[PDB]
This record gives sequence, structure tokens and C-alpha cells, in this order.
Amino acid sequence: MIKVEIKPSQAQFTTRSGVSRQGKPYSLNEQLCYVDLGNEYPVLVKVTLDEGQPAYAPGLYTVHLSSFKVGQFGSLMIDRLRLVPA
Amino acid sequence: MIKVEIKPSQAQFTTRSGVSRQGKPYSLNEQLCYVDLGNEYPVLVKVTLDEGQPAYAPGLYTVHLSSFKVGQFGSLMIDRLRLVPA
Repeated sequence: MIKVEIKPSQAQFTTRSGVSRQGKPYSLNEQLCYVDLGNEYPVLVKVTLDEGQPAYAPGLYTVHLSSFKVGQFGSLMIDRLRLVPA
Repeated sequence: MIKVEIKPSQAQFTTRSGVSRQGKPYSLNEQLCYVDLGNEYPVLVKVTLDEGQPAYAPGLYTVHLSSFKVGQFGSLMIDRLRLVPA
């Protein structure tokens, strides 16, 4: 299991916006977190939230299976890092 | 934890080869496996092995933390799926 932490300072998201190739509006909500990759300290990682989802509250989390998909070259990839409480 | 299985039919690797941009030879060893992504059946995934490593034997495995890295856009990515016995 991957240990992910939302610190008290990371309790909000920001939103970026634009227009798609064929005219549709989009909005993306992004939040920061710390992921422990086994180095001396955890590293900073950007998370893009799914539609209609609030910012994750401060606390400890792990990664949900729905974060992964098989890519176009047949290898596993992360689609979007989706988190669940630890 | 991600459940990965090497079936008895997947106990070998194949090797692809070529030459890099500035003249160096390379070889890549690839093995197939099944990863349970929570659908009705596990899906087929290609794994590229690290230098000097043998094919994983048939059995159950999970994913090692060293499989992940932060990408050039600041989001988590899989570098290479590295497996450890379950």
C-alpha cells in the first residue's frame, strides 16, 4: 500500500478552465498531497479530482484500484490517482 | 494492494532489441501477467523486466513501491511495474 497524506495546508483545491477542440467548456479541480515513495521524505504530488467530488480532508489515505488502467501499449498506467481513507 | 498473477503459461520472457539514437545497443525483456482491476475477470498486462533480472516464476505477487515516480507534470506515474511475492 501506498501511503498518501493530505496536510492541513493542502485542504483546498484550485480550478483550471478552458475550451475543448470542438467547443465544449471544461473545468479541472486540482489538489496537492504528499506520497511516500520510500525516500528520506515524502514527495509533493498533484491530484486531479473527479467531477462532482469535494477536496479530500486532511488525513491519511491509500490508493483505490480504480486509479489504474491498461494503456495503449499494453502496460499498466495511472489514469487518475483516486484516494480512499486509510 | 494490487493482486498480480503470473500463470503457468506466462513463465517465460521474450526479448526485443535495437540501437539508441547515438549508437548504443539495448535489450528489453518482456513478460505477460494478469492484474485484477476489479472487473469480472483479471486483465492481460505487459511487464518490462529490469536489467539482470530473471522472469518472475508462476504465482501471486503485489506491486513494489519502486514502480512509481513523479512525472514531468507533477502527477504520479508508473515507471515500470516491479513485483514482489505476495
